[PDB]
Amino acid sequence: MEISETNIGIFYVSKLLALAPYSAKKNSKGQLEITRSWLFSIYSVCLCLIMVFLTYRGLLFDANSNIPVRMKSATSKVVTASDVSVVVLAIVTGVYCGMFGLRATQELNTRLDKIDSTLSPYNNVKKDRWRAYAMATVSLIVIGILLGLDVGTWVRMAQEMEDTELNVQWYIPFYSLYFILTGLHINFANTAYGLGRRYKRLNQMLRTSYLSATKNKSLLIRAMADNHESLGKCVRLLSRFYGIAVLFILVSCLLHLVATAYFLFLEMLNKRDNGYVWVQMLWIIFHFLRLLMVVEPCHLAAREARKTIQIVCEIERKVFEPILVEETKKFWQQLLVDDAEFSASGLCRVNRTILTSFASAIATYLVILIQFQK
Amino acid sequence: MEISETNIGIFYVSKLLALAPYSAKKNSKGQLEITRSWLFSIYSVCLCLIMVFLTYRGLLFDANSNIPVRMKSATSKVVTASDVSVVVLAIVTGVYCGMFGLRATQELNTRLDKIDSTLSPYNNVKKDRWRAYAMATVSLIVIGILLGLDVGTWVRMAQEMEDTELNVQWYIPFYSLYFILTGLHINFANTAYGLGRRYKRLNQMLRTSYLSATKNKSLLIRAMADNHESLGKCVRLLSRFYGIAVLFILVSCLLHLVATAYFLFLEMLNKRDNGYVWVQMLWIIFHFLRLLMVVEPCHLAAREARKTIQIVCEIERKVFEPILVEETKKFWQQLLVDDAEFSASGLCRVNRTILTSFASAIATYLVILIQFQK
Amino acid sequence: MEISETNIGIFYVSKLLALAPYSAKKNSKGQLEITRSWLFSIYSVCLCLIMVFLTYRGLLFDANSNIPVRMKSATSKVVTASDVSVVVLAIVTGVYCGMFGLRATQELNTRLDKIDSTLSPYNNVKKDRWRAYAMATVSLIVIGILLGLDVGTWVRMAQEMEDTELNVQWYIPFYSLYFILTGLHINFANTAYGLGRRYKRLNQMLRTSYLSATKNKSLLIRAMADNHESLGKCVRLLSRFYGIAVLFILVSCLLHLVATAYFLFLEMLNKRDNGYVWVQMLWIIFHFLRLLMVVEPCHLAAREARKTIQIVCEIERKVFEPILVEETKKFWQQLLVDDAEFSASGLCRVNRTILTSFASAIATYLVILIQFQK
Amino acid sequence: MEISETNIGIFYVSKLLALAPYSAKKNSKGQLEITRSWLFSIYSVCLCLIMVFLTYRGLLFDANSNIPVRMKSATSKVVTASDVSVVVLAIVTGVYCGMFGLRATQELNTRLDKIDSTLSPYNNVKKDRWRAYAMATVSLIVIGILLGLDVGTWVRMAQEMEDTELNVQWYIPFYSLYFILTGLHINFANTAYGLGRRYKRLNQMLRTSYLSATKNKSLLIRAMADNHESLGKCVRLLSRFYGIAVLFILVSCLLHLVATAYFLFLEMLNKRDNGYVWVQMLWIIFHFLRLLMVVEPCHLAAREARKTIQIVCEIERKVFEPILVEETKKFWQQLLVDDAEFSASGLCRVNRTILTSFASAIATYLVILIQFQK
Repeated sequence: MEISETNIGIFYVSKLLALAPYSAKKNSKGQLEITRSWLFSIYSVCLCLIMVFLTYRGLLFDANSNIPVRMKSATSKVVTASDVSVVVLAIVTGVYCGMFGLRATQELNTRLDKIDSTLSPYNNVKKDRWRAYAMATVSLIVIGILLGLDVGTWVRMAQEMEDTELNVQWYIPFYSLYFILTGLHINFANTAYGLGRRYKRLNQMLRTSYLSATKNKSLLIRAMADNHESLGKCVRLLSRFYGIAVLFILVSCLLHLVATAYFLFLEMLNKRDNGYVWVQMLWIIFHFLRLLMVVEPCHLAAREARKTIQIVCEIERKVFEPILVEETKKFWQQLLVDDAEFSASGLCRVNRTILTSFASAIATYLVILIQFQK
Repeated sequence: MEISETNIGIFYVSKLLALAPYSAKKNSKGQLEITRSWLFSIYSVCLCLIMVFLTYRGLLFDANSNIPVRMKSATSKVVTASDVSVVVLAIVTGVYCGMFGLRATQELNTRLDKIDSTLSPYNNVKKDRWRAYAMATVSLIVIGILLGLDVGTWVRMAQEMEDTELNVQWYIPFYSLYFILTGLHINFANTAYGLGRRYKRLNQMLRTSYLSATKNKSLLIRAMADNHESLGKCVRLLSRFYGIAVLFILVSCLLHLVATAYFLFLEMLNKRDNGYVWVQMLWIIFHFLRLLMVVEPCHLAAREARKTIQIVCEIERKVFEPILVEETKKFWQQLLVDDAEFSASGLCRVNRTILTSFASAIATYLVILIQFQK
Repeated sequence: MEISETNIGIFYVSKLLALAPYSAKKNSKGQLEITRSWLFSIYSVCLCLIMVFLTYRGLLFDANSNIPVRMKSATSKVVTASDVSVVVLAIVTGVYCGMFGLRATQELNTRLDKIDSTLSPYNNVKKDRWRAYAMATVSLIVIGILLGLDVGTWVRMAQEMEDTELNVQWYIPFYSLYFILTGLHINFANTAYGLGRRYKRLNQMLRTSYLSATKNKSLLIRAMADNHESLGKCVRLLSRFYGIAVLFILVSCLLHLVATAYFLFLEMLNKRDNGYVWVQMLWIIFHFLRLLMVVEPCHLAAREARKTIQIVCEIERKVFEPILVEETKKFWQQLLVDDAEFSASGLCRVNRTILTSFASAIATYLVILIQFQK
Repeated sequence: MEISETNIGIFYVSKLLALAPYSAKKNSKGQLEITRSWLFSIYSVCLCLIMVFLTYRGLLFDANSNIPVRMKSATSKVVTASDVSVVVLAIVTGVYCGMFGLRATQELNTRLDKIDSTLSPYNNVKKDRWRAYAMATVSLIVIGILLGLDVGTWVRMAQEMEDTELNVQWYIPFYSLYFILTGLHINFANTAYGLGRRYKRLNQMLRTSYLSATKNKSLLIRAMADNHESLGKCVRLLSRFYGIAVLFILVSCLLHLVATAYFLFLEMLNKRDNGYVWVQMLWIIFHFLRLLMVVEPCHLAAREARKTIQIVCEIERKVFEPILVEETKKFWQQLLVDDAEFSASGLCRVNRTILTSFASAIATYLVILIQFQK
């Protein structure tokens, strides 16, 4: 993942949420270096293990209690256990990916520094820092308000329907796991959006340099080809770093969307208190936004990477210089055999098409379920 | 979208249906220009908002009425609300796409003028105008008769089963929204069919120029390559202009097809009045024709664009001139890395394959639903 | 479709089954020519219309009879009507494709003659004639015995459970339509297998000419490239000729497989007479064999066409002659941008993958249906 | 399949499990040769036929017994018969593939020897032998303990719920068929992993030779291209050898996963003895491990084969030698048109994506089934 000064605070968040057991330090001549932090690695492992144990322990006491409010019937038990276990699995996979991703992180950061060295005019450090910090703050604030509203509505329903603080305490670890999941989403989205921005800047450089002395252009094209290859390598590195984590995040999004939609439709049919309906609608919106935060950056990066070949062809059709058109032909040959789609550890390609697939499931699972009640 | 004299009347229809908030005016030396029309933009926004509010208000009064004829039971309420809301969503998305699509429209029209300047022998202005006007008139006439028949059968059923004009008045806005949807279909089909026709004309020029003095052919091949690239850019521009609108139109087609088929099968099982059966069959035919009007032009354009590479290869195998065969090799290289499939904002590729997918859903959703009644 | 002497009898069968309204006649200097036969065209149209009317009339009298044996309950009526109508639709589509496919047939036959002129050593006229006639005879014999067994078991069940010859007479037209469908399958399989055989012969020529004086090889490679392009054009011509017919044939295969499997499982659960079980098993085998007869030739042709590029690359790596390696490079360039997959009028690609898709449906439709009985 | 000294013992296992009716013998000057073993071929055919007959006979006596413990109800009969028949089908297909795969085996082994002759520095004979023998021993030990545990829990349940040794004897042949299936998995995994290892070694050679006198490098690149083509041919040979067997193995994995998950959920709902729950969980883990053992090697080989083009491009961008860059261009041209994905006899491509598809089924089949109980 990306560790840059412009979004250094992001890294700190990832370090505080048991997802970045690393330490970043400038050396003498610039050059931030990322090394393993044994203290923070131990802290992250212990925190993840303790929190998973705590949430499962709370679930087990809720099931083995003389008055349950969320376990209750067998189907409710199964749904709640599946949801909690899916979140737990996503959290554990993210912590594991951050645990053994030191070498990939250093390689990606070195490649990103090398790439950003060339694209000096298009840096926009202030704008990128502002956007990244705004995204992180917005996501954290939204998840905080949503967790507060959920706990408030749950305590309200348990109070109207008397020994509820114990259940709330048992269920707090689930909410902290949701916080960690939000942090994981923030980290992955930041890295993928950085890759997409660098691809867009490369395309803009290629467009400006030729649509709007020959040796400067020759090594410019050479550096552009090198940067495109390095960006492809960075995409592959991010895939290796976060593939299984993103796969389990997508599984979590699908499961939560289906379960929340089914519960919302059932509650609307039963015509119960509207506050739970608003809470469920907010949860649906949050899950859809999570799915978008995962899918959109990968699709944007893949689309921006594939456009470079058209600009290269247009450049080729507007060159009367032989060594530089030879370099352009080499660039076109390199781009023809190239991929930049983020792969969830090979199981699927992460782009907007995933959304369609999810719909094709979310509808089907609903059609079997929604009308089975009646 | 396309704004040309040959189908200028089409644009007027799109302007009258709150879908084209633009003004087209010739300047001095030919050259139609498209500019933003503030009056018509405000009119379109106000009309869309007022009509959506009116149809939802009619639905809400129908639900909160002492005698409902379309809301009634909970499942009927859900089906009717989903259908109306889907049409509303498609209408709103189309109006939004036309609202903020000024720059794309001007770019597409300038590119189309540049392309059509080269293909002077193959213009067929009278034929294209006749076909476009016939398509628009046929679609409007069909939707008018269908809406009249639907309102007639609904008023007949409500009269035989007494205070019905109020419900008809409440439901008129739904029919006007259907009119706007038909206009949106007409506009998109016109643009996509124009792109397909231009691709076919380019292919015919390439076939005729070589299957049936060398510098004329050299710049002819250069202009053909430029026109093919510009047509690809126009396809991408149309995708950017109408992607989300086409996606929601496809969702509308699928939902309406499934709902109408289910209702028709249920009515046939109940063996009720046959007039409603004929009305439902007409609605099914109309929805299928809408789906075809969306899918067929995109598939035709994609197929016609992909054929150019075969003609280019055949030309390459029949050339003994070195600079022009070099140009032909450049054309082949450009065509090899090229796409022209219309994408519904990246979620799916719009071609005839979509039909198959729809069947794979329409059957499944029916199998779960049709036999669940018995 | 293919009209050659080696399988001329096949054409006669297609002429007798209202599928080939053409007349083939040698001219003076060899050169069979295919022309429109007005008498046979009128005969085919009248026979198809009369037979469709007869089968639907028999179905309608069976439904409106005081004792039905196949209509009976509403679900049985729906299943029988859907099956009969699907067969009718496939028959009508095949007759329509043969009705307006004169120009495609002549073009395909001329291209096939031109191709076969080059591949003189690999002709095997006796072997191809024997195989084609054996396939046609086997298919006709199998369908005859299956229809006889089905009518025998139906008359036996109606006799044990008395005025049955009337129902048998009403249902005979369905069996004649099955005969026409078998003829359509034979025709399509013959054409596709001929295309695949020609592709294989081209590949064998390419392998033998180089793995086992230079101008002979140069024009040999030129003729091989021309023949490959012509074979691709022939595949596209067959697609244009039989796309919608093959699509409806595949729909028929899927529907019949699902319905027969469901009926067989229901009968086995009810533990009724075993003779109907054997008849249903034979029908399942026949439907699977029909699906294979449609899918396998297209997949074989597509696989054999795609292999040529590997042989061309191997030839390129073993050539020290400059004009002929230039020709080989042109051949490789032509093969790189090329497709030969049979497309069912653009809706789907016909290959073995279709089988998988069918399973993914046949299982699902069964899971919803088989366990719904219990 | 692969017959090498490093894993010669593996072959012996495949010979003892009626899957490798061959005999491997060194000739005078090295060069192991594989010939048909008539004695072992007859033994394999007889053993497979006798074992299939024995397991079906045991099933039939269990069904026609005055006290059944696994047939019982109709749905239990159907599930057990389908599972046993699926295992039988996989076993028969594997034995048939090994029966008529002599020529493919010799061709693959000769090609593998030719390839391994070039990659002399990267041999790791001890490591490969250790890994292969460890994999075989681990798989056999796991299946042995699982079969023992299953028979123990079945005899325990039948004893607590008395004439059980007869049923255990009737069901032993099913367990021996499971042993044969495990052997088939071991053989296929060994061959595919060998292909993947050779691809990885080729990539490592290409990386080392250039990232870290010119004629040596020229014939080195030539030999690398030859080895890559031969590895592709070996992948195609393995596909031809084991396609239908792998397809039926995948069908077996899907069916067993779905059935075991459904039975486990039903048992957990019924809250019966936990020992059967642990046994079912172990069976689920084993089926998932089988599916991984089939899918992972093919995906790894396909991924390692596709990476060579990037290394070739990087080499091309770092060469100032004209004949060798010409050879590199030829290598790039060969790699551009090339595939190495294992195909299950054309029906599907075997990679990690299959897993996703399986989930998309396993969920759906469960959603229809799991909640239908309640």
